[PDB]
Amino acid sequence: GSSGSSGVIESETLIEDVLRPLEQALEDCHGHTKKQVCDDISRRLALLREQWAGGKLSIPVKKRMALLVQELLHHQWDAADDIHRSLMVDHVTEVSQWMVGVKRLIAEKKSLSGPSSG
Repeated sequence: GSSGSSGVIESETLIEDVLRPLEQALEDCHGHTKKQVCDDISRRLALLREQWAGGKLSIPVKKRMALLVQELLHHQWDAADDIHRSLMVDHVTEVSQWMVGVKRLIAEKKSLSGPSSG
């Protein structure tokens, strides 16, 4: 068998910690990607933050995000999508309403690096 059974209820990660990067990317795109495409993403960000700060996001929905972020930082886009996928599995709706934006960001940020498309 396996029987997962895992829980964690502690203070960790910060909105400005998951946004710092997510935001650092935008600016990058802002000066690369179309103003429309970038505008779209940004718009999504505003939500992410709102939903994040607001508290509409789950604790395990943040700890998971940071992951994708941490990766995007190391350029581990492959990972970003990975974690992003895991989130799209359960917390698909949660991430939704903005996720779409990130989904794009990743690709974008990735492209910037050099390679594009998985």
